Amino acid sequence: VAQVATVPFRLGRPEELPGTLDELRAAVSARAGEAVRGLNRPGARTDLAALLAATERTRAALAPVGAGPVGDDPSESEANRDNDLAFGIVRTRGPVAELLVDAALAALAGILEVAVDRGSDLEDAAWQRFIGGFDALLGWLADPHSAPRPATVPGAGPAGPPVHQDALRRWVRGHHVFMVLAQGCALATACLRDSAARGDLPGAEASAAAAEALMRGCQGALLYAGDANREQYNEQIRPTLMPPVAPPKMSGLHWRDHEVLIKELAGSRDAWEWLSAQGSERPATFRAALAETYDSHIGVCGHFV
Ligand code: HEC
Repeated sequence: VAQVATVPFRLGRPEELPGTLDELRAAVSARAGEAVRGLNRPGARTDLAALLAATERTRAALAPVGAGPVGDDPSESEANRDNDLAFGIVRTRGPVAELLVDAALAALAGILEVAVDRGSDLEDAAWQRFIGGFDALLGWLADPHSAPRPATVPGAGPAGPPVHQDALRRWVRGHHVFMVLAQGCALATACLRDSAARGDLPGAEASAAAAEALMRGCQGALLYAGDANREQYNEQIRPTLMPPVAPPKMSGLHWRDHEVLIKELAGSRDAWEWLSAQGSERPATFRAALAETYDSHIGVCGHFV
């Protein structure tokens, strides 16, 4: 795993994520705002290489917040740990939402490193959706009471000649993006539920806008991982004399960030209907995004056809 992605990939415990807009703003908006400003600095968006350099410069300029590994976590099953280990994930002590900002910037850099060198085979609209998911996450975290504004995403060159195990690199780095987006969407959905419960219609609307933008980013990430997985299957046609090692795979049951996201989404049904009744257009477009993300599990998740 260390030969295919920068690890440890440090992430907080998703069970600790804030659950209200005011709590989220207090926890992360300062640091997210710094991240957004770094990624939108003069020259950062001229081309993909500039965005990569801006991402690494932004990461370096941020105050470190981690306090080392969580270590012994009574809430973490062995199967949770195995799921994390398979992708080089280390659950890290510290402010969970600030660690999410760090993880988002690191996952972005991981994606851009490969794309700057080897291009991408993704359709330009999928590339825009995928990378745009980072702008949605960080822009929303910078000001959770407002919908986030989309930004320019430089295009990726056409895919170059295959290098050994590049598909595995994209597979693993893509899953690092999954974990960031799952936490982000869990945050947005929790804030939607809380705002609706408290009758905060503007807060529900902003949270729903974030949830949909993050859901579209997740769909783009699933397309990116599906492209990597298909290439992986082709590299697997060769029989090997050494024991054949399967690519790492997420469990579903034992992937904590996804479990937290799904539980939030389940409890949000009434908030989505209430937004509809209050004149929002977000429920209908979120429903479309949700359907597309679900269908795009096919060819990525081992528990789908
Ligand atoms: C395989 C492990 C994956 C990975 C790589 C992703 N998810 Fe997804 N997901 C998975 C399963 C087994 C299910 C269905 C569980 C069941 O059958 O009961 C889902 C479903 C979802 C849904 C729908 C939830 C709902 O309808 O309430 C969503 C929204 C979802 N998953 C999100 C999601 C995202 C955003 C992912 C990448 C960032 C992602 N999943 C990956 C299993 C898997």
